Amino acid sequence: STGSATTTPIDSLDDAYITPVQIGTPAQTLNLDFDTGSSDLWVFSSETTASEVDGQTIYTPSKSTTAKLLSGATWSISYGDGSSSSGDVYTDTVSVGGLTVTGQAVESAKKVSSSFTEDSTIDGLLGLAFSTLNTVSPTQQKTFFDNAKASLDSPVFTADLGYHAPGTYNFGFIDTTAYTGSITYTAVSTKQGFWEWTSTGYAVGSGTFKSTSIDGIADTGTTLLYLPATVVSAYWAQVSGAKSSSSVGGYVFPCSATLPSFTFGVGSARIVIPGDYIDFGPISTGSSSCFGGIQSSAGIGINIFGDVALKAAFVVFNGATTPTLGFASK
Repeated sequence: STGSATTTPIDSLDDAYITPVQIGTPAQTLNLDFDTGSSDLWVFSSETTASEVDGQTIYTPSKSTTAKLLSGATWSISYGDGSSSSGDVYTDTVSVGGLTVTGQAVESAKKVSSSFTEDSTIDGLLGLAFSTLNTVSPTQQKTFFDNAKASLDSPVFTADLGYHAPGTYNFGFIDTTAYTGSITYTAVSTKQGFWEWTSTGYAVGSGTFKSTSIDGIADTGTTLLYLPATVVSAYWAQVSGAKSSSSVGGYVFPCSATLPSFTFGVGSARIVIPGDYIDFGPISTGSSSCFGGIQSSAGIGINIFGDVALKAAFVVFNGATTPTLGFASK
């Protein structure tokens, strides 16, 4: 089998991407944030504290003839941005782009933190990291990809995120029309549960490439590119007036600037992030200070190849017995 679904930016800045997902019988369609940095499929639901729901579409398990309470199971997750959610668990039929998994764990939120409530466009998350990170207790549950894998024509999914435009998540096949050149594959460590790999270096604009190993994760659920402070300083030093602002929480730059590109290495190959992809707009409405799309990872503990980096590439998440990542230009 295969599936193919369009993923759409939630706003004009590409702050996140939403993909329609069918849950239950008859189908209830929710727009989920596909997140290769986590491993829980959780949704706003008829069980979510009413004051914490503000415009999201909810899953109502009592209206699904295929929903079954997973007795005794609870979940609770905290993300790197400080947001969180928790609740109980159903199994139900879940379809993405024509690919169907029966018995998928659908984690129903009883509580969500304010940032989820405040984002009316995101009805939940669909985790695509390794199932070892799944938070369901006392019986850990498998991701949608893990459940689908055996049925897929090839044990892969691909992320093709758009810049200020829709893109595609495919399951089970590699669309050879969706990228240019060849796909360069690189090793993955699953030891932390992430699609963790090592970039071979970087360049800023037209500058010379610096060969240096940068371990980090391919994370579709993180908006920005988080890299070591040395790398990030080298980038922003090329932008007149750019500075790290403790009050804002990162590098800012004059909105009047034209940003240089940023290149990262994948083996001997190179992925070029155009400068415009690094502009996240005014820090507050009407400000002429703009927020940078490349930020330091120093306070995180891991480097994160988030959407800013991934949307410059066609990315293969290869879930074969030994997983690997592939990157192609597009």
